[PDB]
Amino acid sequence: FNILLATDSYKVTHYKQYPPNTSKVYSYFECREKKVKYEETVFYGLQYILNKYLKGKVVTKEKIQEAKDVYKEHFQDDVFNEKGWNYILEKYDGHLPIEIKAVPEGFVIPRGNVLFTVENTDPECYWLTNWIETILVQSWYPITVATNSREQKKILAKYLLETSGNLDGLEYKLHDFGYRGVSSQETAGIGASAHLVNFKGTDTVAGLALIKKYYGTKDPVPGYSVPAAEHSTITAWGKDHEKDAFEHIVTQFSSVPVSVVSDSYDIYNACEKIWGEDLRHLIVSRSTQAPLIIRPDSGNPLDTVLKVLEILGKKFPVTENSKGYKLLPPYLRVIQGDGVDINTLQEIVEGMKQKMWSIENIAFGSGGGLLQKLTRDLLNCSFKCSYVVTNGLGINVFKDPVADPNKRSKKGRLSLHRTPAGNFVTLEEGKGDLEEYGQDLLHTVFKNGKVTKSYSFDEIRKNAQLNI
Amino acid sequence: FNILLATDSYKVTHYKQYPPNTSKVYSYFECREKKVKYEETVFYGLQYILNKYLKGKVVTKEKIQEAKDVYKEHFQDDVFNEKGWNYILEKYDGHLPIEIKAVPEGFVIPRGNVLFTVENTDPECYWLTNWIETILVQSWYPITVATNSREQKKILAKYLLETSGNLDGLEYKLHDFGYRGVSSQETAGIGASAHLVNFKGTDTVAGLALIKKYYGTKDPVPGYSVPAAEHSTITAWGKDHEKDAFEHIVTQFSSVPVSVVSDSYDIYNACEKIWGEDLRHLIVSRSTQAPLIIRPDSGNPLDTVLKVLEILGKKFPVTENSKGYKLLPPYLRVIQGDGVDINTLQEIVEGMKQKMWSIENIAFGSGGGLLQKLTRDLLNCSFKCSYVVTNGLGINVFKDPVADPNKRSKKGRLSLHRTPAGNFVTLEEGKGDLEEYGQDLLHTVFKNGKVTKSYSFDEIRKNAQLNI
Ligand SMILES: O=C(O)c1ccc[n+]([C@@H]2O[C@H](COP(=O)([O-])O)[C@@H](O)[C@H]2O)c1
Ligand SMILES: O=C(O)c1ccc[n+]([C@@H]2O[C@H](COP(=O)([O-])O)[C@@H](O)[C@H]2O)c1
Ligand SMILES: [Cl-]
Ligand SMILES: [Cl-]
Repeated sequence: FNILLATDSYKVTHYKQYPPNTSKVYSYFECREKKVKYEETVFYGLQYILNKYLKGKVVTKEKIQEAKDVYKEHFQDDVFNEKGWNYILEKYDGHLPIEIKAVPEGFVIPRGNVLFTVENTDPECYWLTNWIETILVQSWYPITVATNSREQKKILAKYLLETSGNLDGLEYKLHDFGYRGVSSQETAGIGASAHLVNFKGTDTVAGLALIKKYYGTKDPVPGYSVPAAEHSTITAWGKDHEKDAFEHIVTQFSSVPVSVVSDSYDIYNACEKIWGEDLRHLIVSRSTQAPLIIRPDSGNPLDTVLKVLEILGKKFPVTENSKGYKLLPPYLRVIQGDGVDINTLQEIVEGMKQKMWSIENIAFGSGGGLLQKLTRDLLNCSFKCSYVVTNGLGINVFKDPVADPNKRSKKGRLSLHRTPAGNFVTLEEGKGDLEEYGQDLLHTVFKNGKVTKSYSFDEIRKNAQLNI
Repeated sequence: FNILLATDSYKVTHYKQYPPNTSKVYSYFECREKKVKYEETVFYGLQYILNKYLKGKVVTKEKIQEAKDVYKEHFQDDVFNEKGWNYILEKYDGHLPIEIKAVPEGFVIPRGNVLFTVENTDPECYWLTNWIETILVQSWYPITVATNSREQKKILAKYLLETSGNLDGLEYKLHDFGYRGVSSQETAGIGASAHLVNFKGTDTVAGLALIKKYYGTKDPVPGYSVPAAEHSTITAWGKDHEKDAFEHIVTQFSSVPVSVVSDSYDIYNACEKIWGEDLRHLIVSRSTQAPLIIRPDSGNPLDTVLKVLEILGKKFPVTENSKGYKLLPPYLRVIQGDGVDINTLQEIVEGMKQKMWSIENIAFGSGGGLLQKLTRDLLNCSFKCSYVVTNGLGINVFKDPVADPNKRSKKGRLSLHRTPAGNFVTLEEGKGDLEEYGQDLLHTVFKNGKVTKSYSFDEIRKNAQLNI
């Protein structure tokens, strides 16, 4: 990895564009307001970026020469700031003279607030603040995964509490199926780690090693899975032998939970005749700690869940819980793992509630909806210069495009505070210095090539908890 | 990287679910037909995956032990196939006994056709075929980027040819702005490389080194950029000094093209009064090889482009080209880099055509729309087992879910052929062996830990050309 080649091309040319006599460039990141509405965001992911990409000796003579050679051909011109990068090499042994202050990871902050700020610590490196905008703005992705996952946890929490009276099992109710559906191995790990801020069930193994290496947990692992079938392990038996596949798999996994995809040919037949009759004797014998989890994987998601439950409720003994909602026997559950995103999740649990089914009966799996079907504009994650020093005077700078007030940016030196009512406010124009609003909640997390404050994954999970 | 830890968790448990005495599992990848329709796909990106993740000694003693320890805790049980992985280590020095056949990279193939196949070459490793599904299915991402980019090139080619009579400059008409808007550094490189299959303009630097390392070009680099401003380099001068910023930047870059974002405060004032009056003498003096490129970045994309052009056409000498379309002087161009995706791209060029503006006048930048706002379900990229051998007998296998005939999969051993009319057909059930359709177009690209056939980036670009 070469940080000199990890920026937007045009940023290579910006050192010639700032005002002369500029000694400081100060920039901030927010999830900009736009006036499920995503009113508050989980701040998560910067610590990964700091350690993987920004800390330590990130400049070498070889990296300078490599960048110089690439850019000469890429621009067909000599515009690369070799002098400025060699300065950092010789002066700071290749450590970035940058200070980053950030809200603690896991903090849940309303839209439109400063979440981190970046500035250069040496006047010669005024150009460096926005060089690393591109790498830092990629924090949008773990922020947005963690936020969208938590918003799904809010939906699940509400309907589970309403239909059952408690939140038992909530942390396993949204399973990460997204490994194949994301754009890269690296995205898999980052996105899966952001989901585990809120939940404990994952098949995206990549997230485990990321958390261990960059954040840490008291527990051996941050997330868990169960054995489960795929269409290959069912269909390989032949169409006429689906029952034999089911019987073999539940017997191989007789003492742990086992998920069995049941829609290879006819999900409703599988539920009513194969599970509900031919193999019923292998299901009602199972432990409460080792249920069969029937997995549909096609059709209209709500219609299929509802029909599957109706089928199973006629072949297995249903109870009515203390809230009036129907409950399958404890050895039998369902996981809907197709078509799940935050919108269909809500439709399904509302539809179950209207048909008097407890959310205890169901868990969800989500892949592309959870980790890939997300963009930087969902929360308007954005990085802008708000303050410069030129000729020794600080000036508050901003954009304010005539045709879109939503893209107006903040002015001056910024700080994040609690309000008297316990909410959040970002103070602009250095007004945090007046000390009317208590302590700035941004802390220095990076300075001159060293990570200066770190959070464990356990702390992040605590910070990101739901009120309830 | 540890490929033992680079699969969906549940696949760790599948070796215990296949039929006993299974010696062969054979699977295939397609962009499934679903009933911009995306009727044909660019096959690109498998060679990256083969070289970075699958080739060579990918199993070691340490990797087996690492995976054993992680899965013990992740499943809270001993289901990991330590013996099977030890077999590969001991028998093949950690090389995967897998054979992959694939259509040549860059090939443009209609939906619903086999693009690559995977099978084990040792009967003990029947479970390995679908272990590596997860990593191989991530090829959906370079396929989809390349396809969606090529579809945008088709739109630009149509309207450029109608409004100018040629395709001059086509390969620079859609510039990759997506580095900050993707989910990771790895995704940035893969996605930018996929865009460079069709175009030459990019600010996602990460794409260059990926191509150099994994594909290769005769030219020094596969893509190019120009100097350009951002809001920080304009607003740092102060709101009242926007003119001074503009003058400085165009004078710093007097003899190469320079793009200057012009909407910090009022795009229309910047065009009409700052560029169109105050600084006009610095624009009309510029060379045809070094235009000013004015960049709006906010507002309704079509409305803003049309109003910017109308303004500029009243302040600068417009000609009428041989097709009857209006054309700015050669020292002045526009780039629309906000809100561009395949849908708005079409809207803008059609709206320009209706107002008699040549597409010569404009280029587009696209970031999230080009590299991030894409999912595996756009082309229904999918990997399924179609053939197994069990007790020495091959059987053709498939899924066929009752509620969604679109998820029906192909049966048996597959091959890809030219039809008598020169189209493509996928033959199922081993019928390619009949030789009624000539030779299979798939080539073995990986066998027993080695890449056996490969393509330069130059060949890929040739294969992906538009008909025109
Ligand atoms: O069942 C599992 O343990 C499992 C783990 C990973 C993926 N899957 C399946 O993979 C598919 C991913 O699709 P998607 O659209 O959510 O990206 C979906 O059918 C899931 O049920 C299933
Ligand atoms: O002008 C450039 O060279 C340039 C290079 C990289 C990114 N950008 C800008 O960054 C923004 C990317 O936003 P998006 O939503 O397309 O991902 C958009 O306003 C672009 O104009 C601009
Ligand atoms: Cl599956
Ligand atoms: Cl910009």
